[PDB]
This record gives sequence, structure tokens and C-alpha cells, in this order.
Amino acid sequence: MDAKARNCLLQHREALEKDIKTSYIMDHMISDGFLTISEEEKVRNEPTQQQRAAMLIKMILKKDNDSYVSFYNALLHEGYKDLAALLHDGIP
Repeated sequence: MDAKARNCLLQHREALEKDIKTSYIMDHMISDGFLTISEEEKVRNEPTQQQRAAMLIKMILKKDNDSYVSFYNALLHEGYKDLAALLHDGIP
């Protein structure tokens, strides 16, 4: 993704990992076509909620602009309003 978007995600990574549940967010991204079942399974293999969130974000940082926007939308749809707001800045 564009460095601006990547940097925005890196900036708010800690906040995201501390709050988000990955299960439903990933369902949305898979539905959108920006996360594979292979990736979902790897995320799921992480022991804790935060470790799963860390792994998911680690994968997203290497994806494209559309993936960033998909992540943003997933956050909104799951009610993480403030967290999505933090990333709004990086939307290309």
C-alpha cells in the first residue's frame, strides 16, 4: 500500500492490537477478497487476542491500498468507530 497508509497503520498499531477482536473483522476481509483463509488460519493459530491482532496487522501492512480500505471498513462495521477514525487519515 502507499507509504502514507502504511505509516498511518504503523502509528496506530498499538491502539488497534489492544482493542480489536480479529474473528469478525477477518470474515469481512475474506468476503471482500483481501484476506485468504490461509492467512486467517495463521492468525487464528496465535494464542491470545492481542497476538492474533498483531499477526493480522503484520499481514495487512504488506497488502495494497484496497486491503487497507477493506480493513478500515471492517473496523467500522464491527463498531470500532474511534479506531477506524484513526486510520481515516491514511485512506488514499
